[PDB]
Amino acid sequence: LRTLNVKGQLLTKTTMSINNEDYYLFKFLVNNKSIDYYGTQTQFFSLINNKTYELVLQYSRKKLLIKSYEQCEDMTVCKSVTFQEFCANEIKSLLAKFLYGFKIYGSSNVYKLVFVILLEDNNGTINGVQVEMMSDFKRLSGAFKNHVIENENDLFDCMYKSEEKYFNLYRIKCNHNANNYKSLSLSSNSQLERLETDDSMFEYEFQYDYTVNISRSNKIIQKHRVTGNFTSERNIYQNSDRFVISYDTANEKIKTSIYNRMENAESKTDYDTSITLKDVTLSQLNSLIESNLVQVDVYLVTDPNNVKNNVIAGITKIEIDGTYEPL
DNA sequence: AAAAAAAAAAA
Repeated sequence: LRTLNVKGQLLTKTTMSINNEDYYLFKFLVNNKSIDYYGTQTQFFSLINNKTYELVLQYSRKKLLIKSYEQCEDMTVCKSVTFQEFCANEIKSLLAKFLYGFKIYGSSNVYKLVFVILLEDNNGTINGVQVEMMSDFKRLSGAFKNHVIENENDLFDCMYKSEEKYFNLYRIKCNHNANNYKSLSLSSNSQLERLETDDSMFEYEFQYDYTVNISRSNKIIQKHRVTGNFTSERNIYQNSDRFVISYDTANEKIKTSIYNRMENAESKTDYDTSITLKDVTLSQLNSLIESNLVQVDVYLVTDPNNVKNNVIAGITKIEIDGTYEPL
């Protein structure tokens, strides 16, 4: 059959079993595009992650296949980013400081990661800003280079031991919505590499101090270790339906809300059951905190000026076994 | 069929 000659960097290898047949597929980075190819078990085992290859491909059974490969060999990340590079929705490689990582409250699959980057005004000044990057479990598992994320506990463990550490963000997409909200996005070929600096880059720590979160409007995200009197009531108002929450961080009493809205494709019975399970699990949280059975972190969308529209972005339970439960 | 921030409610 006809053969295709390509060259590209491997990103991940996956095994999917469907209708009692196993398929080994490799995600390769060719010309800054993620292309999925098929292969055999020898391909699955011999090929290594994050390495370029010279591949020959045969088009068999309506599927591009890998026949032979040659292990070849081959980056620079921008230390900043401009407003216009966010406006154009460009694709960049940044140097960011990881801050927090949590599972969006009430979301089954999506996670949110908080970074500190250097934005640049048209005035030509670089300010360390706080940015949010949402993703799913699959992309987040396949994005951390040199880290094997199998289940959710591994993802949270990587998140917690990557906290306040520097990351090269390869081929991330700089979103910009209709309103002036700028976020980060994780594409198929996007990768996240942890530097393990050992504070080798410390003179720049002054630059990585934030006062504005550019993915939100005059709000930031802050992480609190609940040490005291957690409390959560539920209030169904005429329109809204929110958990009114108070708790006690080592510094401040905090008041907050978790707003509940029914999804379009969500039956009222399923929504009501899910919300009552959320309420039951929140009303048991203070009992677990007091008895030293869990340690709770709350990631909070706080307004630095007026604390009257606080919202809990996420909650994470660290259990005494070491397991992480994303409340 | 965008999605995601912002939303004290209720007189």
